Amino acid sequence: MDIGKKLLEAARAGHDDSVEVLLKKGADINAKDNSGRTPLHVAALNGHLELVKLLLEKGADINARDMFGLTPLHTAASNGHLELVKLLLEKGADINARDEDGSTPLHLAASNGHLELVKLLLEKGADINAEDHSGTTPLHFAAKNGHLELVKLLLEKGADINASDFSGPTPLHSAAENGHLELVKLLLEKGADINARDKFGKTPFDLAIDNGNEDIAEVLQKAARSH
Amino acid sequence: MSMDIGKKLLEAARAGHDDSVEVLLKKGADINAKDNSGRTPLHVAALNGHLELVKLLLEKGADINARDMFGLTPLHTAASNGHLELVKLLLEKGADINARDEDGSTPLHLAASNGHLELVKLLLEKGADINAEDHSGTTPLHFAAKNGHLELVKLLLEKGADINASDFSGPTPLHSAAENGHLELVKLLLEKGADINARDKFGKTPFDLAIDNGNEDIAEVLQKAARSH
Repeated sequence: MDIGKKLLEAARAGHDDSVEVLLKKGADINAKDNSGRTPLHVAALNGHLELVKLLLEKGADINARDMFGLTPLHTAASNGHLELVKLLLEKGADINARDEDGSTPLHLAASNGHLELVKLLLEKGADINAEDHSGTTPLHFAAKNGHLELVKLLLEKGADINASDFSGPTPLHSAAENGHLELVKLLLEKGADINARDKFGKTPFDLAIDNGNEDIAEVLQKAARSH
Repeated sequence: MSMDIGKKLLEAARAGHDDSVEVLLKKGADINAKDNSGRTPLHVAALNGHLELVKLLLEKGADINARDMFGLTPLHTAASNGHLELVKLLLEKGADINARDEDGSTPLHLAASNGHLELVKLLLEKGADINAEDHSGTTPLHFAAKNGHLELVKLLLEKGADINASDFSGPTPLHSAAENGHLELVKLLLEKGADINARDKFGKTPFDLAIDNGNEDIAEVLQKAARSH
């Protein structure tokens, strides 16, 4: 009889009484379903605050990751559960945790227009200009999804209004990528930007590595250290 | 038997047979006849570096700025193929030095891509835009660096090429707001100083995205912002 599965279902449907019973029967409090979600994840999802208090006190992992790298805090913030987010932060949740796509809880809360929840996150030290793996910030999602007041807040709190993620490759990118060593040295001496990011957010150094250009990568690495 | 004389003129010009070209022109072949790719005798002659044949074509009134199917001018193809004396002649007879083909490439783009140093020197001397962007936002320096032409890159940098040229960017919040028809958000972003000239990954402005999505009110607001300046 799979009691971990029963624990997960009870946690999701918010049956505190069944959760108590199953945990007493030795159910794994950090049992993971097929998507890697723990009882804490699914309880956080449906805003079951008291159940989350019980799970945390009984040893649930606050920073557990599902297969997408989402923490319970991600899910609570995404679904606009303010008090639940307060609780998670008080119990040691990582406010700048990033999922598989590089999204922070602030990203998700901004995307869904949860104004007060965003206020709380910023108060508790959320990075307002955090970029996901696509180089996009919470302000991008708030503007894209038409959350006007939320955009006002982000701008008031110092979000970059012209945040534009990455750029196209610079000449140093091209030279590094195509293994032109002497060209790379010339570009560096003439002041090319070693920190430039191409359309995937990559530096000339990353591209040198991707293409197996050991000598170029060393020269670029040396440049990085000098600064 | 049958043989179109314009096609004979094109074949002769491509193979560099000045004597056949002279005869065909006297017999009334169209000096600006185009092949199936839109190339004129001037194009195909510039391609194979037939200088005297290009001189004859020009003196007999060839269209120096004719365009092939790719929007390439004779100057484009002479520059790309590194025919320096031929490029001199074309420029002297009025070729547009900053002409752009279908992809937004200028003659300097193509000469730089192939590392034709003295040819690039000449183009710059005659006023080529060293920081010209093609439709991808790419500059001549990009192509020289990418294709590994060291001395060309040295020259371009000497002549003021932007060493950190990076074309376009990802979309700004103003882009997203305009693309998704959020008018009040657009108005707010503008008053708070959003950049109306910002270009997204395809080089488009927020105004372009507004038109693309049929958001007229937003496009009008962005237009008023642009005109304001």
